[PDB]
Amino acid sequence: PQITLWQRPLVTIKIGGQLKEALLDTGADDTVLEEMSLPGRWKPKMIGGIGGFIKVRQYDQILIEICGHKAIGTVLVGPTPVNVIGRNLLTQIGCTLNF
Amino acid sequence: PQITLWQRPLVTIKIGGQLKEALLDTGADDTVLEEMSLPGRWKPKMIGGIGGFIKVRQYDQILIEICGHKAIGTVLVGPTPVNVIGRNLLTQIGCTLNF
Ligand SMILES: Nc1ccc(S(=O)(=O)N(Cc2ccccc2)[C@H]2CNC[C@@H]2N(Cc2ccccc2)S(=O)(=O)c2ccc(N)cc2)cc1
Ligand SMILES: [Cl-]
Repeated sequence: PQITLWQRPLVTIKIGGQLKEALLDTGADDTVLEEMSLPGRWKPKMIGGIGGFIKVRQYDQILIEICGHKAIGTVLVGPTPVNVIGRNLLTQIGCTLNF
Repeated sequence: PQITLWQRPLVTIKIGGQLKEALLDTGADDTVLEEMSLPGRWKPKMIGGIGGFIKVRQYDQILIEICGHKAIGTVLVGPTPVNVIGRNLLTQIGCTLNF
């Protein structure tokens, strides 16, 4: 698909058996989602932007489906105001910026 | 161009006759640049980042070149972690996401 930026590029994802909406975000180094349970080990991390930093839990090697694409990656889980798909997983689906 | 996401999509921009590095950010609705001088009057704007909402200065109809492409639009100025080119100007340069 070619996705326009007239509007936020929102997509549906499946993770931990759950369907969530998330923003395809080239400015995000990492994928970050609102509070949820994920299997496996995790470690704490801090991520920041305008407004400051939040604490998240870093889960590695998590399977996600994004637009029919199956991908594997790191997911940060915490009190974020917006679910985003970051570069770590956009690369895995072959996503590029084009102009 | 076609820009992959293994590394941050940083490009060169020109504004006020100066070259700066900025991040192409499909998660940012709006372009926000580091503190700088711009002509004209500005208006208040609130923008929401991961740590919360902050006040920034809004300048409209500003000339800005992004990776060689000419744009004229709204440029926000404030304590952003990095210069980000948001959807308002990525649309102007004809940028899309593709996979
Ligand atoms: N590692 C890492 C660091 C930060 C984040 S993020 O701040 O949540 N995040 C997602 C987001 C926030 C708010 C609204 C919509 C999307 C970043 C990335 N896309 C926009 C946002 N930001 C730009 C950024 C932040 C840190 C490093 C490099 C760039 S931001 O400063 O919150 C921001 C928000 C809105 C606008 N107009 C401009 C900027 C995610 C992963
Ligand atoms: Cl590639």
